[PDB]
Amino acid sequence: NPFQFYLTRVSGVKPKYNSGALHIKDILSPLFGTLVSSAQFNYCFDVDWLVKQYPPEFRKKPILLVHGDKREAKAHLHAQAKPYENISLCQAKLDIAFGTHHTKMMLLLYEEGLRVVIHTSNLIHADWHQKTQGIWLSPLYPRIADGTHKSGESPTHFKADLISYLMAYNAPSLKEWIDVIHKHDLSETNVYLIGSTPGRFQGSQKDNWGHFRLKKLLKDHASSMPNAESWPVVGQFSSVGSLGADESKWLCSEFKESMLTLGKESSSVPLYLIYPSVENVRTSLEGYPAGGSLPYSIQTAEKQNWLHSYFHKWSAETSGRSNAMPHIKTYMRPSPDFSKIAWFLVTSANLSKAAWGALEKNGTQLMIRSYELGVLFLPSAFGLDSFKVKQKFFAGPMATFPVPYDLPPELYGSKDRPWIWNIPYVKAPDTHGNMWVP
Ligand SMILES: O=C(O)c1ccc(Nc2c(-c3ccccc3O)nc3cnccn23)cc1C(=O)O
Repeated sequence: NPFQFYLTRVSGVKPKYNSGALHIKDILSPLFGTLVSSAQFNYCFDVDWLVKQYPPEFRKKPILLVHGDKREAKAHLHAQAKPYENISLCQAKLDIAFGTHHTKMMLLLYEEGLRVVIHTSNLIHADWHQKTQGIWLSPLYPRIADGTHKSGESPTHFKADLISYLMAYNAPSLKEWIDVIHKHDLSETNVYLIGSTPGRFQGSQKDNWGHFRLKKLLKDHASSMPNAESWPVVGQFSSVGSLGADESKWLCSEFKESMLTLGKESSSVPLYLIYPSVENVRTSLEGYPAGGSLPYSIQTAEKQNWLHSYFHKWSAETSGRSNAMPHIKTYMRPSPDFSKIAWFLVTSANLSKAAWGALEKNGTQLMIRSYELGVLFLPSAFGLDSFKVKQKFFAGPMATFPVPYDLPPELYGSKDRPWIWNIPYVKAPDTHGNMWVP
């Protein structure tokens, strides 16, 4: 495979389903590089746990935690890290109300080079235990020789785009990492970066972030095919924001419109949304506590019952993970028979205006509340016109893309309900014998 797309290890599935999966201990192993320092971008951290995931010989190397916590949450994180003198912290500014620093990324500086890891897991035990999570591993980027002047840039512009993402923080600890990235050769990168940063973007900047960034890349680097209107859009996520009183407000007017873009020329496109039902969660490896990581509140849900007619169950027989609840987020464009895909995106961004952006100011300004980061796989970046879908995720013409859940997605049954995390479920017990009482 050229894609370097991995799932995290799941405790409790047969070895066959973990063969090519990665635990965080695998990612940080000396086999991947001799660690000099690291930056851990994330939402939630268990610092004691995190340090134990580094190899013993690397546990005193400098670590930067990039987070968005404020006030007492910020104080708690500093208290977690204070026992570790090698750990520094960077508070990402969140100057727009109700924003989150969701981005999950590792910058790993080695003696041998630099690696970038963009993934979907929080840095806590439960996120790497029994969940379906996604990982993209960059190649080992070599250092550019002192005195040599070359861009180190890839055909996908990844090096400049990653620096641009980091520059948006306006943070001194991250300017240090920008300077590290400048000194390395990222030309082998074959994915496109898709980030969200908080702000209000107009004019040139409109295309830099969020769903307008995705749209711009699909216009510039994908081709429209005949019968493109029959190629569905699939979105798959672990949390749902307030989308409005009907699908015209945002979901099918600007979000779907960006997602269905192909090529440079000017909808009945089917939209499948994958989100765990109550039954998915109940029968999961974790049981109802998996629902603590599927934050969809009843206050949000009751305002948009129309949305749930788009919901499809989580099913992942292809990767042995139907009972490993998803915290990965993915978006993709399959063919009408789901045998090919026009592109695939793995990201931290959930189905929310905060993550993807919402147009303001009579369509002239894209407002984003949160930090998000993902990578986009485009056939053109691999010399292909489409990706064939890999039949079994861990099975074995390595130019087939490993989609980690089953296609076609299966619609909710009439008795199914979306997982809503702050109401009780006391009618049937979970895999550990318990009910759910918030
Ligand atoms: O991706 C995801 O599914 C995800 C979703 C939400 C999230 N944070 C969060 C929480 C929250 C509070 C306490 C325990 C868990 C929680 O989720 N409450 C809110 C309210 N509004 C915005 C964000 N909120 C973080 C992530 C993530 O994993 O980064």
